[PDB]
Amino acid sequence: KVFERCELARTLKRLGMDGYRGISLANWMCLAKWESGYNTRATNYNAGDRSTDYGIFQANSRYWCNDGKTPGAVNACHLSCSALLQDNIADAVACAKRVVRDPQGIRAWVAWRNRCQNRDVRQYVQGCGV
Repeated sequence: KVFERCELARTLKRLGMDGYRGISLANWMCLAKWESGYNTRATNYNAGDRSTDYGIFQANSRYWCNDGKTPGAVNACHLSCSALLQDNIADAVACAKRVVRDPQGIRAWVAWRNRCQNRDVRQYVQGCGV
């Protein structure tokens, strides 16, 4: 499923992402936009290390979910990577919450540093009623 901007913003708020571990909703919106373009079925193969990024938040199969074909991988979210490809993003959200519980926080995603950090991210939630 490809979420519309405000539709996603309201969903994330309902799932308790606003201010989770100090991360504003606008930051989560900016992260999802640059990771998958709000596409829940987004998958990305990283030929260099044999891992694949799954879902709206592009969780890497080497650390977050299990796809069985990634060498020396862990499954910190304790989920099959298939779970991160559902139209329902509850699991993808629980896993993203898990990621930011580590010291790096929102920085765990390099895309966030490049496209969101130190920027005016208000535009992502403006007019959504969140």
